[PDB]
Amino acid sequence: MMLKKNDIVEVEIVDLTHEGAGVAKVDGLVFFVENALPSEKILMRVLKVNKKIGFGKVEKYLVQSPHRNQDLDLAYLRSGIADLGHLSYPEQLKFKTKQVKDSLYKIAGIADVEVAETLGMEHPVKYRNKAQVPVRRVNGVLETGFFRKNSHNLMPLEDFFIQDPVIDQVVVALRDLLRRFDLKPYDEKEQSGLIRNLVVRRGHYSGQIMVVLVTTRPKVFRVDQLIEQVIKQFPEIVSVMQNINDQNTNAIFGKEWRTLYGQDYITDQMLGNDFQIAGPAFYQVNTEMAEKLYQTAIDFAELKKDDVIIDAYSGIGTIGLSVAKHVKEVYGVELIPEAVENSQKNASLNKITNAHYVCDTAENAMKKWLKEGIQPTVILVDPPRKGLTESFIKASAQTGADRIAYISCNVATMARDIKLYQELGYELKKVQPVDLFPQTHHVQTVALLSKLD
RNA sequence: AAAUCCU
Ligand SMILES: Nc1ncnc2c1ncn2[C@@H]1O[C@H](CSCC[C@H](N)C(=O)O)[C@@H](O)[C@H]1O
Repeated sequence: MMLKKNDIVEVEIVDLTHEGAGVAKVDGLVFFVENALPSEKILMRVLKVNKKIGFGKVEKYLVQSPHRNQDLDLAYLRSGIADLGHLSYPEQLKFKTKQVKDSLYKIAGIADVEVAETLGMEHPVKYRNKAQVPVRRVNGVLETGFFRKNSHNLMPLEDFFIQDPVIDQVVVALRDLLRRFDLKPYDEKEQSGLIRNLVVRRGHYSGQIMVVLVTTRPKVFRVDQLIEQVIKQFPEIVSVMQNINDQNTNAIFGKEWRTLYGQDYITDQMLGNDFQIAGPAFYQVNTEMAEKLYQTAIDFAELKKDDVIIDAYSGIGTIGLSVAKHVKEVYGVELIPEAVENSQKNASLNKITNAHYVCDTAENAMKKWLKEGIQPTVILVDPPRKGLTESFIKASAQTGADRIAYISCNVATMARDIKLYQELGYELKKVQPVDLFPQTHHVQTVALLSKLD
């Protein structure tokens, strides 16, 4: 047969993609059906027929999965912020464990290495310490909410499910004040309006709140009066920042940062020590599981008093300063000035005078450290989704480091980079996934690579 | 490809 647009066909889902979309096969075409779990009988409406693949919609459910979550509140967030909410939490952990095993095989050619089960939350809800929230006009009303997948169409929402309840109350309180003061929301198509987004970071243990008003222009009309109101409702707001982003882009922040009130940072704890976090600086969104993520990497590293650690992709120096008292030297690198400046202050704040940072790209610092004659025994790395470059992997091999711990939020690039480490004499010993992002497709992973000879 | 969604 020859399928085409708006044809209803009975199919069976036999797999999930890494992003969470159901996979079905009909006449040599791999169809990707949204909101469809494995072993489900459905009438699939064909959306777009392609050369080798296809795309579909569930027109009717004939048989649903035993592992389906019927929660109506999570179903609203499926095409968006909680794209594995419709799968039950035990199976999310099995799914993410499978993704690490499948990716290490398909990319790296590895089938005989320990990938233990994913360490999940006891209560997998209300976890995010940061929350980026766009502001838009919906039916002539200023609304805070979330975009649907593959769009900038704002779905208004108050209860975010996966975010801190206090952050939800702050963004709802900010929404009301933007309505009250009559500040115009940013229209993306028209290129009109002031208030683009709202970023609200809140410490997991401390509870100290930052607010960032992302805007098109520098001038915000009656902002000091608007700031004065949120302090009465939420005294824990130690800082209110302003970011200016005049360009038309999917990216949130522009260049110019300003301090409208109080500090230019919040303070929050991880493990024993305290850490100052700036607005543009990175902070692990799930502090509870990030502590378990670090403690896995720290135990995997098998640290000694005479070890020399490299914490590449430092951020605010959470991993490095957590182990600096238990080792001889700690060397870190971080591209963003605001993050590495926190990192230096965090070392001083916790009486750590052996944490030596540099502001550069990771590959550049490794070339310098290799040239100037540093002798690192352990290499801890925690890059973004894109992962490591070939320069860094080759340079880090030439240092003659005993162990390398790879923390990642994208197994695809991790499996690619591990494949190159195997070519330069580093065997992959252990792997341990940790669920930093419940109710979503994203998988955090730690991986001990140990050297031969 | 840049951060939970944010083509
Ligand atoms: N080429 C590069 N070299 C070094 N750092 C980079 C980089 N590209 C991005 N980064 C930075 O690396 C950081 C990754 S997140 C840092 C994780 C941190 N150690 C923690 O666990 O808290 C970000 O702050 C990002 O700005």
